[PDB]
Amino acid sequence: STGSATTTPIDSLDDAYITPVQIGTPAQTLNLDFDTGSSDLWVFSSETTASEVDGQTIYTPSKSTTAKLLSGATWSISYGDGSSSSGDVYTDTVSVGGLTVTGQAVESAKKVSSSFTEDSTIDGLLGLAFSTLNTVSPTQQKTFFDNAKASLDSPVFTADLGYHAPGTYNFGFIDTTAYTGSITYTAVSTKQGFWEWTSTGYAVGSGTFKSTSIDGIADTGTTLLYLPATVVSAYWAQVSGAKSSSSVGGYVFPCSATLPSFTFGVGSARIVIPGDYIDFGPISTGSSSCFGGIQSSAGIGINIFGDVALKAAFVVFNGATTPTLGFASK
Ligand SMILES: NCc1ccc(C(F)(F)F)cc1
Ligand SMILES: NCc1ccc(C(F)(F)F)cc1
Repeated sequence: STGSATTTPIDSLDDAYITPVQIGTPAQTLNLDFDTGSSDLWVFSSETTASEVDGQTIYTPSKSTTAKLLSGATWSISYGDGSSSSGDVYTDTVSVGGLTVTGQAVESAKKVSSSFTEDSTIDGLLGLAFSTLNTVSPTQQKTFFDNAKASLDSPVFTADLGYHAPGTYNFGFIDTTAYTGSITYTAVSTKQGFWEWTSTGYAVGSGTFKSTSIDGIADTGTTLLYLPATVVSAYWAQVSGAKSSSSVGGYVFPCSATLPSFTFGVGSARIVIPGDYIDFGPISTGSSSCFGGIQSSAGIGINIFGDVALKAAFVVFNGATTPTLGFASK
């Protein structure tokens, strides 16, 4: 079987993408953030503290005839930006774009951090990293992808994120009309639970390509591109008036500047990120300083190929027994 769902940016800056997901019987439709950097499916629910809910659609297990409480199970997660949530665990039927999984662990949030409460358009997260990172205790739970793998025509899903436009998550098949040229596959390390791979280098604008190994993770759940300080410094040195601002927390640049493109290597192939993709707009309303989409990973400890990079490509997440990542131009 296969599934296909449209994913839509939540705002004009492509800060995140939401995808409708049907949970329960009868279906309750929630808009979830598909996150290849985590492995928990958690949702705002009728059990969430009422003061921590501001406009989200909530999952109500008591209205689902297929929901079962997973006796004694709890979950607690903390994200790399400081966000967190926790609660109890149900099992229920979950469908994405026509692809149905029965008995999926649905983690019901009793408490959410402030950053989720303020994001009225995100009803939860759907983790698509490896199941070793799932936080359910005492019995670890499988991701939606892991549960669907058996029945999929092919054990893959693909991410086709749009620039200021809707995109597509496909499960079980590779749409050969969605990209140009060939797909270049590269090896994945699963030792930390992430879709971790090694980029073969980079170039700034029309500059020379610098062959150098950059280990990082493919993370649809992270907005920006986080790279080593040496790389990020070489990029922003080409932007007149750009500087690192401690008060803002990263590189900013004059909103009137035009940004160079950024190229990253995948094996022998090259993925080009247009300079417009790196503009994340004024740091405050009316400001003439704009926030950069390429930032240093020094404070984070891991390099992150977030949405800024992934939306420049067609990305195949190949969950075969030897997993690989595929990149193609589009
Ligand atoms: N998108 C989920 C996520 C969040 C944070 C991290 C970090 F910061 F720990 F690398 C990885 C993945
Ligand atoms: N990387 C996971 C993640 C995704 C979204 C959010 C936000 F924006 F909703 F707070 C935080 C963390």
